[PDB]
Amino acid sequence: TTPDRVHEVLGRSMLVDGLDIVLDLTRSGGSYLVDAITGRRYLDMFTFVASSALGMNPPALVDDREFHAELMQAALNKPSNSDVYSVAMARFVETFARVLGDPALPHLFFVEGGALAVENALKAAFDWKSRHNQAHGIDPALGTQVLHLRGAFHGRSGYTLSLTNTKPTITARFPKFDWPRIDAPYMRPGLDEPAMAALEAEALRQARAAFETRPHDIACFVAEPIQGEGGDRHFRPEFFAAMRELCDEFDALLIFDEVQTGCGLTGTAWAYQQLDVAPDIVAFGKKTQVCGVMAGRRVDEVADNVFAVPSRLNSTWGGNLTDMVRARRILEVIEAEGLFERAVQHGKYLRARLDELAADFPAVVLDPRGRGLMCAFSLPTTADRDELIRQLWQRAVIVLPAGADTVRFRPPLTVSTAEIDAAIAAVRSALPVVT
Amino acid sequence: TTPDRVHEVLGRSMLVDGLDIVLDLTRSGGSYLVDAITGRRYLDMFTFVASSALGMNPPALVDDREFHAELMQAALNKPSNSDVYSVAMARFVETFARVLGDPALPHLFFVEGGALAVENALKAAFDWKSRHNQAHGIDPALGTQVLHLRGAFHGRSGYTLSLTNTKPTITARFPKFDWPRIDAPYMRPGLDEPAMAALEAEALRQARAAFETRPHDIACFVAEPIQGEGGDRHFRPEFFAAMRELCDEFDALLIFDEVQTGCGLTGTAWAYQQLDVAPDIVAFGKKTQVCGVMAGRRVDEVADNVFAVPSRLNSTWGGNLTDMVRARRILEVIEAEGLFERAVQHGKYLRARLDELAADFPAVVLDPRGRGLMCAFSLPTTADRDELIRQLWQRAVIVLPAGADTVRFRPPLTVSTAEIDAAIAAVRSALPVVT
Ligand SMILES: *Cc1c(COP(=O)(O)O)cnc(C)c1O
Ligand SMILES: *Cc1c(COP(=O)(O)O)cnc(C)c1O
Repeated sequence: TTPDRVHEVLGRSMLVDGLDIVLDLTRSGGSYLVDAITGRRYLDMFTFVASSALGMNPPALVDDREFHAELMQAALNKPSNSDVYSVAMARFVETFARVLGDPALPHLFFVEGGALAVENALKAAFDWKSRHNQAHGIDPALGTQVLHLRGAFHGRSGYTLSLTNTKPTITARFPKFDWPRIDAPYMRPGLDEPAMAALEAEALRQARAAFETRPHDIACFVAEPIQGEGGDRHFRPEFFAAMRELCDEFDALLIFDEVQTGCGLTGTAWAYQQLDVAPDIVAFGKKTQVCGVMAGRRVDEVADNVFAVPSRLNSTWGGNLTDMVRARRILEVIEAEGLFERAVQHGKYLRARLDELAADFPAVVLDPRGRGLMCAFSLPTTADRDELIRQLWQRAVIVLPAGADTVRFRPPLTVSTAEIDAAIAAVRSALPVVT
Repeated sequence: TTPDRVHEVLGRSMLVDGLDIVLDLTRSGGSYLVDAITGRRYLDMFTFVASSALGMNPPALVDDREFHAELMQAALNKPSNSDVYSVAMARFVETFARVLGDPALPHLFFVEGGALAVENALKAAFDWKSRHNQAHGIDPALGTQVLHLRGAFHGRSGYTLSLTNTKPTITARFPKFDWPRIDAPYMRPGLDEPAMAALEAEALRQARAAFETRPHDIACFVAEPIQGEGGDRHFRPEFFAAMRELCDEFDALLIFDEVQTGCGLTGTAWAYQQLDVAPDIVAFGKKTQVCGVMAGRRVDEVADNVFAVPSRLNSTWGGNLTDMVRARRILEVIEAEGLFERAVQHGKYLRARLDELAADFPAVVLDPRGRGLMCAFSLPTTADRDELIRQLWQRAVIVLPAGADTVRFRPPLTVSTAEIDAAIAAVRSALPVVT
């Protein structure tokens, strides 16, 4: 079948609501997607929903003939890594630990899919709480609830549907656990230190109330360090530091969902490293290709936890071996080329341009914000936001919406300042048209 | 790192409870795994937990230089197939529909992981029931329960943990929905037609009672056509035909979990094709590499079902593109070489040898059984079963346990009769030692 027949062929079997283009797998590269139908190049600030660290066909991978052989060996088959170990697997695991590891979180577990990474973090917590309860004369049937935020997105699986609360479309008509949900005290424009502190105190009150009215039954608090799908909502470190203390007071684990923030986007391996809060468990995915959890801190206080006892966590494959081999090469590039530091510097650049945009269009470009390359701004109404996205598409720039009124930038870690300038130039061209 | 250091490297980060070997990715082939440490060849009746249709490094894939180029193009990157379409993707989808498709089940949806394939089938059903309820003046809050079997294994995710009930280790201390569970009327040795009919009638009574006491609230019945992890338990077609009628009487969907039975193992594309029962939805995975659902029949009666309305089902990647390209080549081999028919004929061979074994060891080899290459027998006690597996391992034959006392065979579709003879020869050698 031919590029111009792709949408037709797929439309016989599936709902085809994606992009108008057909991806050219060979000619795409770096910060550009190529439409196989026209040959038009599209500037990529979307990166497969932030799941591509280096963009398409990175030179370091494409030109590495030794790596080609290793990738081909992995790609021909699909072993169950749960049961059957390989050198390819071990090299990925040791490089993951070296580049992204945290000495407090030594337990690694891999799985296909970001929602399942979050679920395995939850399962670790439910088990830990029940066993901790038991060891202290509390009923082991207690420890089954998850404290979480309004505006959270943690995935579309059985447990994470009880947590995710962004668009009603995602969760409607699906059975859910009644788990406690608190307000998200995110930073907003024109709130001073004491105004922020008061917003945080209210969420903290709600959190405490949940712990006190469901005694011994809350296993964990889970959060995104920056809420992505909910609208690039950033939180002060003070808020998470307070939650860290409150979790310890009630013997509950703190879990960060770094599926979107992780692997260098904010300028450090993990966003939590910049907030100075130590989680007990971190769920990761997207840019890591293989998904999973890192666990430690208080997890180790329960000797028969899910990382110590066989068959408590599992899947058939234990992650995709091809993804492991690709991720390990990507991690080596990140380490070798200092890409976390590049994210810091280019992230400062992108943010400075967004501040400039806000200065030039004060009633239109609202709340420019970001940490590293994870940047966004908002529009007055959702109609303006939707129109801006259409205008950018017409100009061959791909960006994603978030929430009711946000436009988010998700460039690759390898983005150049000229590429950022081109994205900003397109936004400047489009804005007078939307107003 | 070196083959002899693999277990050491992994043991720093993970629980290492898998096989003693290190898989040689290059030298393994067909029905043999090669240990990279010793060079010892292992006869493979395990196939990555039945997830390998052709075994390792099939010649048709390894020798196909055009396919190498296509696989490499897919393997270098990992697009979000949910949003971004490719020729590689469309070719997989059209070949999937051609080789495994059912004209009554035209809606296809793909995802990474077998538990999530089952979950998306459940989500389709919950949505369908709620919308069907609504369209008939019933409260749309109703339609949230799943009728299922004792001994079922449907995965380890948030919804499937409420269904799976084999070993307590899998489900203990994890929150669950209270969903109705009925006895499984599987075939057992020394039960005649009327004895079987009476067992089935009792499960059918329990099913009816569930529908009557939870009115409008059961969205679906889900079953494995042959229960795998629970012990290779086979059901008469009569039982599923009765369940099909009862589902229609109470406006509930029938879903088969073919993750283990599917893609030719029983001798047809799907096990349900041999039971003459039409499901509304089928979940697939393992051998298909990419997982997902096929849906149709009554699903289409609700016009705004989950396959017709954007954003009701989703994941970031929409399945792994590398898996799609590999699966499409595997499907082409199956079709070209008549592998379903080969499974029928070699399955008859394997079963005949197991009958012979039962004749020679009547108090030890119990209940030889199978459909196609999906075959098993049981031992008197779990200690005998565990010992037989150890004895086979010592003889370089890999098989899997199931349930309390079952040994299961999961050979590749390409297994030869000489390879089956070698497996049977090892069982014959080991048996006197276990007795
Ligand atoms: C991407 C996303 C997930 C879900 O990951 P999938 O691979 O789509 O299931 C979970 N949490 C966050 C914060 C996400 O961005
Ligand atoms: C393999 C299995 C699953 C779970 O699939 P995973 O990929 O391990 O999540 C679901 N149902 C059945 C019948 C299975 O055999």
